Amino acid sequence: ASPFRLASAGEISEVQGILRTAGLLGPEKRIAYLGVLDPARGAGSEAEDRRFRVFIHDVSGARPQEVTVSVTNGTVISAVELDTAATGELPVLEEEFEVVEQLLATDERWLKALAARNLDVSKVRVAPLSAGVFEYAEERGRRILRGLAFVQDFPEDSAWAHPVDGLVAYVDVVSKEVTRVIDTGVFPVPAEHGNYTDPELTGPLRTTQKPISITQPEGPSFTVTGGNHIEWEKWSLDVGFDVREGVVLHNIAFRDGDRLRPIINRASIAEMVVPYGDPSPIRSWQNYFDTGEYLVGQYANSLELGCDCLGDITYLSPVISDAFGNPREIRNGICMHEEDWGILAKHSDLWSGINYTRRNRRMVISFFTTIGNYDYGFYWYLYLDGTIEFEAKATGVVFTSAFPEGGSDNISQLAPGLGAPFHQHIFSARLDMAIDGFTNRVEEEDVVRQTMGPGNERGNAFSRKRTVLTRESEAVREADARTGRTWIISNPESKNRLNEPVGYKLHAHNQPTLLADPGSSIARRAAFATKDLWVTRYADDERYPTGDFVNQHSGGAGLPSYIAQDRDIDGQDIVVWHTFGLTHFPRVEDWPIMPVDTVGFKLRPEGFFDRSPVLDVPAN
Amino acid sequence: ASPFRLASAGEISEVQGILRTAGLLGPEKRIAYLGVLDPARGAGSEAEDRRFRVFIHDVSGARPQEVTVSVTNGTVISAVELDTAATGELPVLEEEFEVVEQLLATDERWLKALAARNLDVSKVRVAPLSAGVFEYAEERGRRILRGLAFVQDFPEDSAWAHPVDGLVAYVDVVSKEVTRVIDTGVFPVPAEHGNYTDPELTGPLRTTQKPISITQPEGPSFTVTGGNHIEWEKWSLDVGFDVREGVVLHNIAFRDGDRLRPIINRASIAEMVVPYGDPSPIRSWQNYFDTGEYLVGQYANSLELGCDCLGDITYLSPVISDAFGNPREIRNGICMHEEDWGILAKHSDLWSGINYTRRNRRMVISFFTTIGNYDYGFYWYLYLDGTIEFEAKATGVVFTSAFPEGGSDNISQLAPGLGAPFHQHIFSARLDMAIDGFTNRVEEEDVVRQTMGPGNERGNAFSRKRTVLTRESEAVREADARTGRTWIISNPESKNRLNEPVGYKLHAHNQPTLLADPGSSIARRAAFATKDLWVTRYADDERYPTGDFVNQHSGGAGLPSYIAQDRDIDGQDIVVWHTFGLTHFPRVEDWPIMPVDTVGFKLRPEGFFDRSPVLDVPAN
Ligand code: R9A
Ligand code: R9A
Ligand SMILES: [Cu+2]
Ligand SMILES: [Cu+2]
Ligand code: NA
Ligand code: NA
Repeated sequence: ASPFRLASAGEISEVQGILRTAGLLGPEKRIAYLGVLDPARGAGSEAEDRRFRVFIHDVSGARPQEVTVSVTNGTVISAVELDTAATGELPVLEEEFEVVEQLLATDERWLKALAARNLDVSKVRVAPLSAGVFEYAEERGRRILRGLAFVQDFPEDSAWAHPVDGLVAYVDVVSKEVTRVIDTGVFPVPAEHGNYTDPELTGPLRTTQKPISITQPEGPSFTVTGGNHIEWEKWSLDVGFDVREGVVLHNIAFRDGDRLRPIINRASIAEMVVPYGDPSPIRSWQNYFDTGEYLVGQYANSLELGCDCLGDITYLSPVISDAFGNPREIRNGICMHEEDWGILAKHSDLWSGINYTRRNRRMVISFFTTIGNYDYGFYWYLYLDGTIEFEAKATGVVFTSAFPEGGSDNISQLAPGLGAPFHQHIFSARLDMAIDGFTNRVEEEDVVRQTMGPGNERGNAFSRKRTVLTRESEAVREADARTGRTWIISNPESKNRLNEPVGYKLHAHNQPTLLADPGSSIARRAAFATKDLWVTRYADDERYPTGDFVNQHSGGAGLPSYIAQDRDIDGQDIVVWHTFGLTHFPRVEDWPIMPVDTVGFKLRPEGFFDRSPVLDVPAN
Repeated sequence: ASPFRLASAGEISEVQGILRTAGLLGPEKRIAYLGVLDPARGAGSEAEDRRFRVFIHDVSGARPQEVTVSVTNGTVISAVELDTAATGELPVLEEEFEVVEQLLATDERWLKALAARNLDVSKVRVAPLSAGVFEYAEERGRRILRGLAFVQDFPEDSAWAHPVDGLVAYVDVVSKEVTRVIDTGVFPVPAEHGNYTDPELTGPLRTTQKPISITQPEGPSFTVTGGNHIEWEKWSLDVGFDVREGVVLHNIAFRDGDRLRPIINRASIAEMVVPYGDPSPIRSWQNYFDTGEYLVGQYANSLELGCDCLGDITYLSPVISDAFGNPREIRNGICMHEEDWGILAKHSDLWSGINYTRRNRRMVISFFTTIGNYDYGFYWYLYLDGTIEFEAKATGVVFTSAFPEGGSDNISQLAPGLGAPFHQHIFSARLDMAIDGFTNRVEEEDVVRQTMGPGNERGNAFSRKRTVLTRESEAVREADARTGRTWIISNPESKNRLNEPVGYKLHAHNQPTLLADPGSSIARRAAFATKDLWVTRYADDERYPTGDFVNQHSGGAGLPSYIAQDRDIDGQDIVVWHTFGLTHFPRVEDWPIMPVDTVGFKLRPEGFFDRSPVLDVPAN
């Protein structure tokens, strides 16, 4: 009966039914996004109203609509026609992916370009890539994808080994017209294959790995009820799933004695962007908002046992809508398991004679998605000691180009003639905080060095300072690793036994933020990515740091517009938005398939508890 | 037959025998340090000469000696009398620990101080703490320990809950005299117990944790030969152990096809210091060089199976000397196991139809040591993909004080009246590099932002720059997290298939370095801790960043003196010294026993290999 339960197949077909009955889902309509809305604040008292939000595209060229449906009541709550030139195009549709290659294959300009390179059109794959917003005035209000070409020598060949540089095309996927074909000159198409299952390249497979077996003879220590409610080692939460954000955690709380204490109301990765740093006009427009433009949840992998997820795994199989409003299950799309995490606490005391050791564990909730060449794992971790962590695991195949004769300041060489343009992968975690409830505030904490002198005659003292962020105008913050900067979210009305406000401290990795010039299109479209930490006052319509419609949408929406309201955040219902990412200068070791690299953040209790919360963990 | 084999009990008793025969180890002599020396450069050609270095203390007050013995040849190579006022006192002896409490228990000043606080002397434990170098001229050339008092209410009580603030004593442990007793005034001795095995404090232990079983039905994938030579998944190394440094890795190399390629010649934690940031005269002298002053290897725990180390564990049991030169085994003092490390690489390709997933693993080599209240785990990790990592796990019981009425800028409150002074734990990793051999150099790599303009019209380009550190005077470097600063160690004479020098990139955590005023005693004694990265030219006598004798030793030795030589490091046999640490403002959650916190660093291949080194890893 939980209002935070996953969407069921039945609910999706019912949204379809309601939209049809209302005249909003005829044969020319396509669902570009569909997801359940979270309950309103204070809704617990009233009965359930399961509401769904839908973006409806029209293949005949009519204006799309944003629609909210009550599936409980069988009604349309609201429907509004969108002006996409103003507020943004709808997310890329799965069905549009094939269209770029298909249209290009009979375009005379494209064919001339392929013929100049002696490339068989039947062997040329075209990546359907988001277009962004640049200088092409004809694209405003049109659904455009840009195409970069890669040669596939045979059906099982990795096309990424054979980029066709110097060539890019722009296509209108609604009118089905090729708008531009740009050919800046021929580059050699790299010839070596990148087939990482071919014995010629791998050599003989290792026979040296002996089995590791991880089992739980009594089953897992967590329970799942109501489909998605998890209880594990004092933690309580609901695991949601949304086609845009992927796995979303709701109602993260910790049972401290007899009281269920909220910590985070909602945690998600609300955006991720991959800006490229190659100034070639073939790629200088490239910025993939995997979450906002493509919808990472839609491409979640079905995860195989003993392969993607090892141990005693409990799976969830979230349901999403296809383009027509029919439910589609992502079988085994979410993994849940607990795992050992080494030593938790240890002391061998000389005076008491007591030797004490306890083991740590973490609950893991994850999914893996594939967006073209990229594959990303999204992992949430809950630890015995109250720590909450996120980790992103980046792998897949690097996006390639030619490697220029004479080298490049913006591209690395992977193989003979084969380049990998420099890029970043930058995430935004949206943390709707509820430290002991909704009345929260954020302080920035810096280490403070002290001068040798009176009060500090030996020059050993050091301290720290905390600055409360009182209003949104003061809440756009940068990292300072040198001063050990962190941010504490506390509840000023909830004190621990030592009369101090309870809190959690956010520890960032302090990786570089968005590198692009601040006057670039990407600095405006991904403004969030220019600063490490933002704090807003909660509002129901402030969901994504880039706004609701990212595809081909200029600046104007998202975090910079939210904070202009300059609202009170000092003891209020607030949301922390943390930017973190990887800056990738690809190495030869990343080719032909990339070993995982990671980035993330964590939050640790900071006077939240009255003493260690793991004193009751048993030995051995 | 390996010259890198662990010291045997037989070798230690033979050093004892040689020293005795030579007249250097009579009844008043005590061994304060004993360890095997590494083979000289180019020694492989010649037959083994196992040499041991020994620091010999004299309990009658005679000058100590530094002695080198050839155990192979049964000879004393060299013996030199030390002037400790100049070059430093010998490491603290285990036998001196009890002496501080014992002497103080019949000192009238100490007894007066305890009586003023109504404390039974039989219940007062005294910590034997390193003294450092301050303003007390009488201490120069004398072996001093300082004592801080903690009340133990009964034999099994945790004394750390009951610090006796406002009181400190200084003791000469050779002449066995109390030099000073300082009483700045009474503070309340905190009364709450910190007994983390007492059911009153823990409450009922959890019954919710179900077993996790980790087994290897065919045994481990690594082999051990010659006692300490490890071969695992293309890696090759020797696991050494030294009473000062603890676990030391030698000859880390990777088998790439048919060639065994060196990476690191020697890896160790060559120092660790814990500076305290409380300006109270009771603690303002407190800086524990756990490695240099106490010898972390000497206090390595015997690690219990399924408790400290989980899985299919192979143990080593290193042998050290006691104070008289008799061998003592640390049973199960080193853990070795491999463990699963999630996904290694993954891609689901739309064009080829090939779905590919591979699992990662790491080899773990660790030990755990206890120094008073502190317990530290030292972990070395080798990954399938060529990554090398170190991690330190800090736990134990926090060092306590009174919490002042009216608060403190330098102490946090843990419990009523109970304080925890702010401090850091700072490590120095000494990495004697051998990237494809000994001809190495280091570059500092920064991300480079680019301005929108000609050549970069869209303002998206970014790049990087590398600066070769050519001489030691230019090789003292600081972190810059904002610019993504790393350091690459390469071999300029060994190129990969793309004609680029092979390399490894060091990724630091960029935590704060030493906070103390640069004119303090600790900034001089722990000068290494003020900068993130140092590079020296290799020399056999440059072992520790603080020199050979740290105890009561001023500046004058260590890294600052080594780099003054301004030697060539551009394509030479070099050593990287990386400073990294934790800055600890204790939280209520750290009490009464601290959950593990971590810090470390890693090195990843950077064009070392000609493509991914894990293409030959099998499925499932
Ligand atoms: C942003 N960037 C840089 C980017 C760069 C490049 C691309 C891009 O776009 C985003 C892509 C989203 C993630 C990536 C796409 C998201 C998933 C959508 C999906 C699918 C898609 C595309 C396919 C395909 C598929 N299949 Ru498949 N197959 C073949 C050829 C092309 N298939 C589909 C339709 C018709 C025929 C087939 C077919 C025929 C024989 C063998 C395999 N297939 N298929 C069918 C049945 C069972 C299993 C499969 C299967 C299994 C693995 C791979 C392909 N197919 C399943 C699901 C973005
Ligand atoms: C730098 N800082 C901040 C610092 C702060 C505070 C202290 C300090 O100093 C560094 C300490 C080094 C690590 C810390 C010290 C390094 C280890 C040296 C060791 C031992 C040491 C001190 C003991 C003791 C010991 N024992 Ru234990 N015992 C009792 C009382 C005090 N013992 C030793 C001698 C005589 C009698 C006993 C005895 C009697 C009954 C029960 C237990 N003991 N002992 C004996 C046999 C078997 C097992 C034990 C045993 C097991 C656990 C704890 C104690 N004993 C074993 C090893 C440094
Ligand atoms: Cu990347
Ligand atoms: Cu600490
Ligand atoms: Na909130
Ligand atoms: Na070297």
